[PDB]
Amino acid sequence: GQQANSLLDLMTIRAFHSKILRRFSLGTAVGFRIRKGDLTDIPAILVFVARKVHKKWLNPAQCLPAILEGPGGVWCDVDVVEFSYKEQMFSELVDKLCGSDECIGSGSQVASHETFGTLGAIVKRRTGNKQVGFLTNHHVAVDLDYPNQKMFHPLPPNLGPGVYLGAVERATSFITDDVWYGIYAGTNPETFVRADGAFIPFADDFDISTVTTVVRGVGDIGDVKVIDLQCPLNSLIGRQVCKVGRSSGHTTGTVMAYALEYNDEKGICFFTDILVVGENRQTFDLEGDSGSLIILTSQDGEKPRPIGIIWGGTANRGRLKLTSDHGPENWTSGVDLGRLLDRLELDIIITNESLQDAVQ
Amino acid sequence: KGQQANSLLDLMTIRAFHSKILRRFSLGTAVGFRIRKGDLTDIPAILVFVARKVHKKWLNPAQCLPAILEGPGGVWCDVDVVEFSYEQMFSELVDKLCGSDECIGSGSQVASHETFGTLGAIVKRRTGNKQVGFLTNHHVAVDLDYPNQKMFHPLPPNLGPGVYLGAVERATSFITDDVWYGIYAGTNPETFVRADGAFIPFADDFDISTVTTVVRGVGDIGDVKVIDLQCPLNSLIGRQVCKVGRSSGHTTGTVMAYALEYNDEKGICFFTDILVVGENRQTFDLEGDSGSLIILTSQDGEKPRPIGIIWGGTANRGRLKLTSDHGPENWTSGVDLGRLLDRLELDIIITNESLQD
Amino acid sequence: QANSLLDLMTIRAFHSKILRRFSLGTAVGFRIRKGDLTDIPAILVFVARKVHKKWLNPAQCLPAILEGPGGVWCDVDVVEFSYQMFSELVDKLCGSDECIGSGSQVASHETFGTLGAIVKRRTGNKQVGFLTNHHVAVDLDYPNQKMFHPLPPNLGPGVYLGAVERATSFITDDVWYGIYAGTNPETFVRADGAFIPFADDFDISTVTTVVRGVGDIGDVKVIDLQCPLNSLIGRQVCKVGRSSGHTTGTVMAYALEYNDEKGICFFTDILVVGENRQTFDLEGDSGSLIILTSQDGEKPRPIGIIWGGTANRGRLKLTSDHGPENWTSGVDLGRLLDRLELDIIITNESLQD
Ligand SMILES: Nc1ncnc2c1ncn2[C@@H]1O[C@H](COP(=O)(O)OP(=O)(O)OP(=O)(O)O)[C@@H](O)[C@H]1O
Ligand SMILES: Nc1ncnc2c1ncn2[C@@H]1O[C@H](COP(=O)(O)OP(=O)(O)OP(=O)(O)O)[C@@H](O)[C@H]1O
Ligand SMILES: Nc1ncnc2c1ncn2[C@@H]1O[C@H](COP(=O)(O)OP(=O)(O)OP(=O)(O)O)[C@@H](O)[C@H]1O
Repeated sequence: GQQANSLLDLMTIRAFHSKILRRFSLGTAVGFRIRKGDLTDIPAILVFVARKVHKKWLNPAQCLPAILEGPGGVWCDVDVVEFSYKEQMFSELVDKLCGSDECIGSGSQVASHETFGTLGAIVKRRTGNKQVGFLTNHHVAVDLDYPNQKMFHPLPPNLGPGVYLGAVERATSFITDDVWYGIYAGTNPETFVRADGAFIPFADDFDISTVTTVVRGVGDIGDVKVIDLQCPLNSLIGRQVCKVGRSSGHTTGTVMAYALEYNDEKGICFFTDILVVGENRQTFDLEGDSGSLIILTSQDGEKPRPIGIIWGGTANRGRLKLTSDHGPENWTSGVDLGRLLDRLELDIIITNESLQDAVQ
Repeated sequence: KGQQANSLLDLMTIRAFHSKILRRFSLGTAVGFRIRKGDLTDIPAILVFVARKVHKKWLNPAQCLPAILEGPGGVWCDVDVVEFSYEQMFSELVDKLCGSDECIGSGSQVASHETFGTLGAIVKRRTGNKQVGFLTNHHVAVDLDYPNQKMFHPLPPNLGPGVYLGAVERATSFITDDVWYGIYAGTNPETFVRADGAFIPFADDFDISTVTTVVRGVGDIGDVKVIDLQCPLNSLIGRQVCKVGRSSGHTTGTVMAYALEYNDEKGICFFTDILVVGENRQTFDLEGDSGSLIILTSQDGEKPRPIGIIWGGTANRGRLKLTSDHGPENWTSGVDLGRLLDRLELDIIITNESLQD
Repeated sequence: QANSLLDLMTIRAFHSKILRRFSLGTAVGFRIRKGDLTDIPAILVFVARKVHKKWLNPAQCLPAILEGPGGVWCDVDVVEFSYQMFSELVDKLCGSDECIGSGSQVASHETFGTLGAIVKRRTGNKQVGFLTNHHVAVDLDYPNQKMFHPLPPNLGPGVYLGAVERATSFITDDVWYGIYAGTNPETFVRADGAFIPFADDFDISTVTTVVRGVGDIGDVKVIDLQCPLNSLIGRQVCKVGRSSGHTTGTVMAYALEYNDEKGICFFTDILVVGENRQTFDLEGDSGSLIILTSQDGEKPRPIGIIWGGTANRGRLKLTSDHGPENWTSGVDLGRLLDRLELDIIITNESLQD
C-alpha cells in the first residue's frame, strides 16, 4: 500500500497495465505528472494521446483512470499529455566545430561519404589493445551496405577538404529489454530498445596529438553518470541538461520523461530512453546534431557529468504540447550512456593524462 | 442639379443602370463610401475593382472610367478606383472552442467526415416542430456524394473522440436576386447571390443541458440586426465588426463595401454581400473560420447585435491595397443574417431561458 | 436449395458477418470453376488474392456451404477482386450526325457523358426528354445545369438541350429491392439517374428513337427478384457508347456490395465483363443503355444503364492463365424508371404523340 518513489516501480506498474493504456494512446512513458503546464512532484505514468478532449464528449470506455496499482501494493497517478507522432545557428562556436579549428573534440563535425553527423565523446576500449577513438550514432556512421565505412573531418574527399579519422569497428542496434534494463518491462515477446552506437578507432597514421578532451562551451566534464533504476525520482527527471551540437551549438534543456515506447503497427515494441524538451520554448536540437553528448548542468558547483547522447532527428516524429496558451514545442530523444558504454565495453576519457598514457 | 446618393438601394441600381462600361476593364464592382488617400471618406460612391491602378498618363481615353454616373430620377454618385486582387492562432479561447470546454455554442468547432468549420449560433425554427438546432454554411455541412452527412464535435469518430450533433435538414443553394434584395439589380437574366447556409437539427439523444448562448468572447448579444436597405449609408458602411472563430480566435474589423458583384467566364453573375477588412493591417479570419458569426461592435453602451456570418476562409480569394506605404491586405466576405434567417426560416436564441422552451 | 435471387440475397443477409471478415465485397450469381460459369447457384466472395488452402489459418478458410431461413442452402465461390475507339459510329455519336438519339454525346460545362434513352414522364405535363447519369448531369454546387450537344458554348459548337429537373441520389434498399438485404441500418442502393427535360425551343424533329448500331429495341425489361436464375445471370448484353461504340458483354453477377471505411454499406446492381478478354466501356460511357442481346429472333430490350468510370479502377482478376479483366457496373432500368416515373419511347409513334 505504498506509493511509487523510483523509476523501477513505475516501469513495473506500466508493464502490469500495458494493455489498458495503449488502447487509446500513441505512446507511454514514466515521469512526473504535468499539471497546468509545469511538472509537479507526484510520480505518474505519462500516456501520450493525439488530443486532450474534455471528458464530456467521451464515452465511459475511453476515459483512462487516474490511478493504477501494481504488484505488492504500489499505486501511481495517471497523466494525459497531448503528443504528436532549419534555423541553423551562426556563431564562433559553430564555425570552430564545423572544421575552422586547430583541434578536434566533443561536438566536432564528423562525416561519411553521404551523411553528416556530430562527434560524441572521446572513448577508450576497455579490453585488448585499448585503442583510442570516438563514439557516435550509427545512423550517421554505418551505411547499411557499402562494405567499409570511413570517417572524415570535416568533409569526405569527394565533397571537400578533410582528414581521414578511421573506420567503424563495432556497431550496436536494437537490443532486448532484459539485457538493457534488467527487467521485463512489457508483455510482448519482441520488445527492443533502440540504442545506436559506433566505436571508430583513430587511424594508425592519425595526428591524434591535435585532439582535445574538454568540451567547447561547457568546459571540463567529469566521469560518466550512470542512471540507477531504484534511486529517488527527482535525480533524473526534472533536472537541467545541456548539449553542444555542430548545427545548433550550445543549447540548454530539461528532462521530461523516461522510457518512451512507440509500438509500431507491425507488432514490435521499441523503447526510447530519455525525453528532452528545450528551455524558454526554444528547440533543444536541430537535425544533424545526432551524436552530441547530453550533459547534466552542474549543480552546487561540481563538474558536469555526461548522461547520454542524442539519438537524432525528432522533428519528423512530431512534437508535444504542454498545457498552455502557446504553440506546441518539439522534443529530443536520448540514449543512456552507461549501458551503451557497457555494451561496447568503452571508457570515457575526461583529461589528457588518461589520453597520453593510454595511447601506447 | 439633382439629388445625391444617400442610401444603399435605388443608388445601387445606378450600377445596374451603368453595368455596360463598368466591367469592361474591371474585376468587380461594389457600392459604399469613396476611399481617398487610404482613408474612408463620407461621400457615397461606387467602388471599381481593377487589378492595376496606373496614373492617368498611360491610359488611352477608352478605358478611363468617369468619376460621375447618373441614374433614374436625376441621382448622381462618385466612382472610386481601387487596386484589388482575387496557421491558426495559439491562445486560450482557441483551445476552449475545440473541445476543452464543458459547453457548446457560437464559435465552437463543428466537423464533418471531410471538412472543418465553425458553429454559427443556436436557433429555433419558427414553424412546425420548433426544435432547437444550429446553423452553419454548407461548404462544411452538405455533400452530394453521400446520402447522409452528420455533424460531430470536435471530431468525427473516424478522426478522433467526439459527440454526435445531427444531420443536415435545410440548405438553400445559390438564390436569385429578386427574392433576396427585391430590386432587379443587374441586366443579366441569370443573376444569383451565394447565400450558403444550413439548418442542422440536434440529435434526439443529445445533451442540451451542456450548450450555451454566450458568444464566449463578445459577452451577451442582442436580437438580430437586419440590414435595412432604406437607412442612411452610414448605418452599415464604416462601422466596427467582430467575430469569434475556432482558428483565429476573436478578431475585429470594419465594413468597407456592400453587394460586391463578381462575373465569371461562363456568364453567371454572382453577388457577395459584405466586405470586411482587418484593423491595424491584421487579418480578420483564417481558413477554417467559415460560418463564424459577424457581430457589429456596440457603441453608446448597448448590446452587440449579430448581422451576418462569414462565407468562406480567405487565403486565395482577396487582396486589396488601401495605402501606398504598405502591402495589400486580404478581405473577408459575409452573408446577411436576417434574409438567410428567412429562406431558412429561423429565430435566434439570445438568452438562456429561451433554451428551456 | 436456392433457385432465385430473392432467396439468394436472403442467405447473404443472414450470413453477412463471417463473409465480411476477409473479403472486399460480396455478390450473388453462379459458381465459377476453372474459369467458366456453372449452373449451380452460389455466393461470390471477392477476396484480394487467391491462395491454396494450406497457407491459410483455419479461421480464414471460408466454408463452401451456407444455409438460410426455410432450410435453403447454396454454394460459396471465391473470386479474386482487384478493386477511344476510332470508327464511323464514334464520329456519328460525337456530333457528325444529323440527328440525336441513344448513345449520343451529352456534355456539361465541366464533364462529358453519354445519352441514355428518350423518356417521358408518366404524369403531369407528359413532356419528353432524356435520362442519363448525374455525375455528368449535376455539378452538385449548381443543381440545374444546362445541357449541350455536342459541346458547351464555352468549349465549342453545340446546341442547348435543357436543364436538369429531377435527379436520383442514394436510395435505401427497402424501396428498391423490397427485402431487407443487409443487417445494417445504413444500406444505400445508389442508383444514378437524372431526367433532363428538352428545351421548349428545341427542334425535336432531329431526335430519333432507334439505337445506332443495335437497330430497333423493344419495350423495357424488368428484373424480377424471384425467377429462374438463368434469366439474368449468364445472358448476353450490349451497349452503344460515345467513346467505345458498340460493345458486347456478359452479365457476371447481381447485387454487388462494395465497402468503405466509414461503416455505411453500399450496393451495386449489375456486374458486366467484356467478351474475348476485351473491355466493356473505357471512359465516358456513363449513361450508355445496357440492352440484352436478342434471343430467338426477338427484339432487344433495355435492362440497365452503365454507372461508368470503372475501367481505370476495378479489375476482375481471374486465376486461370491470363491477365486481369475489366468489369462494368450497371443499374436496373425498371426502378430507375419507376421512382422517377418515366417511360421509354421505343418507336416514332409515341414520340410524335
Ligand atoms: N483518451 C483521451 N483523449 C483525450 N482526452 C482525454 C482522454 N482521456 C481523458 N482525457 C481528458 O484528459 C483529462 C485529464 O488530463 P490530466 O490527466 O492531465 O489532468 P490534470 O493534470 O489534472 O490537468 P491538466 O490538464 O491541467 O494538465 C481528463 O480528465 C479528461 O478530461
Ligand atoms: N482602368 C484603370 N486602370 C488603372 N487605373 C485607372 C483605371 N482607370 C482609371 N484609373 C486611374 O485611377 C485614378 C483615380 O482613382 P480614384 O478613382 O481613387 O480617385 P481618388 O480617390 O481621388 O484618389 P486616390 O484614392 O488614389 O487618392 C485616376 O488616375 C484614374 O485614371
Ligand atoms: N480467404 C481466402 N483467401 C484466399 N484464398 C482462399 C480464401 N479462402 C479460401 N481460399 C481458397 O479458395 C479456394 C476455392 O475457391 P473456389 O471457392 O472457387 O473453388 P472452386 O471453384 O472449386 O475452384 P476454382 O479455383 O477452380 O475456381 C479454397 O478451396 C481455398 O483453396
